[PDB]
Amino acid sequence: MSYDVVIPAAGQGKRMKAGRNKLFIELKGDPVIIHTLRVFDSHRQCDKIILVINEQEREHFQQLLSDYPFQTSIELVAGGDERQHSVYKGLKAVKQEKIVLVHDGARPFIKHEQIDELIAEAEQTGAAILAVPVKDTIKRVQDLQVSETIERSSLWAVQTPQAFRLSLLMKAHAEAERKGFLGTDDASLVEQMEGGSVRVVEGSYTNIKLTTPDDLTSAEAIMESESGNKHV
Amino acid sequence: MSYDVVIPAAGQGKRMKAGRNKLFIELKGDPVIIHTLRVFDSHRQCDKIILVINEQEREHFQQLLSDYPFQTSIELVAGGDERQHSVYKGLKAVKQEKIVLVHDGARPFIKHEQIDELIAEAEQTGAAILAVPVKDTIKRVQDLQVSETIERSSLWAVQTPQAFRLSLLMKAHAEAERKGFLGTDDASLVEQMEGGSVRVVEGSYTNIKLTTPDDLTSAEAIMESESGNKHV
Repeated sequence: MSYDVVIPAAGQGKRMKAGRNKLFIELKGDPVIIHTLRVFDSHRQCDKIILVINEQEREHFQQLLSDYPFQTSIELVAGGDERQHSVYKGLKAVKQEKIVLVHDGARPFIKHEQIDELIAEAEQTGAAILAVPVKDTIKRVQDLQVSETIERSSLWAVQTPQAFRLSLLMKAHAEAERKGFLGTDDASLVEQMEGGSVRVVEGSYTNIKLTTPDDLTSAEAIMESESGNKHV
Repeated sequence: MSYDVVIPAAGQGKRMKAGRNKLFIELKGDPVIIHTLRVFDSHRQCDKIILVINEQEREHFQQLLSDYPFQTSIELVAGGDERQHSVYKGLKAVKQEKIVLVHDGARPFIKHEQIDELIAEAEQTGAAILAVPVKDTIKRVQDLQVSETIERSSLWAVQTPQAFRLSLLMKAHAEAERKGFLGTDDASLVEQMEGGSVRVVEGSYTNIKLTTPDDLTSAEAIMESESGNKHV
């Protein structure tokens, strides 16, 4: 069906002084967050965007959003420094049982076709995530000494959005909060529940999270190239 | 101090028809492999480059190497299709006990400083690899269903070069081959030996492996940017 999207500003790279959020860095003249918002704004099935921010940057986000036209409702919600608490505070803003997406503010390259595929999986089974196969060797390391190599065959690097039935994800967040469980992503909270199962939709290697100057460099090139002929 | 480097052509992108190897793709006008070779050619401590190729591409690599002048000995060794066995064939070409590096031909962005740190660690303790911390959530997946989230805190994504005392790496490759053990990197073969141990040198996120057209897009941007200013 249609969905609400919760976009945390938290957990999107290192914490910057108020007003110098990494989400405000311009990419081809527009802040990273504007790029990301546009994807959901232009998507027919997105009913509402819930942008969860630090209260000390409310004036900045308000000003920024007043400078661009949107055709989708955007709610600014004050959240914590922790991505997980912020996401849960956003979820609490969702007004009815529906499919909800949680999407990193610093992932502007998500495509509508991946969003539709996700939503279809989540309707069906309750929880779906975008991910890509791991290509590098992964090791666990303690004080720069290798402990083990993680068997690679079935490893996937997880992205966002992540799509869920609202009630299922609210429950996951409630239980994790009660237990003091911190997960790195939303799916991990659902995986900790008794019933919990999470489906995977394969995404694109260009759905990068922008947290460093080097990521911005790659981002500029992805945008420049998206215009054109695509090599396979 | 001084070293030989073994560069497998194998495992550096999907199989292409003879003569159309992914290593031959021009990046800013020069094949990817030429960029990689230049790093070692220009590094004072590199004694020899052992380039392990498919025999069906001998003529192309010969022609490539006639077209570019180098100030470092380069030996073409016919290897197999598998990276691990190819690397072992190259190691068998190293003439005496010394530090040896094994480096992906599709990783052109390695810097001399990082090579120097690797060598120093390998001289010290036997085995060292370049790696960077994992930033994404990593999950194991079966039939597109999540099985588990891999605990993230100590996970590193491994790159090359990987540096070793020759004797140690040869023993590791011999032991692995003797029992049919297949590892995804060289370090994994040392880790599989009784009492084998591997140290990590933290690298750079720009040391990407170029296997797809999207990778080439990123590579162009890294090259364009590395003449310039850089944010921390």
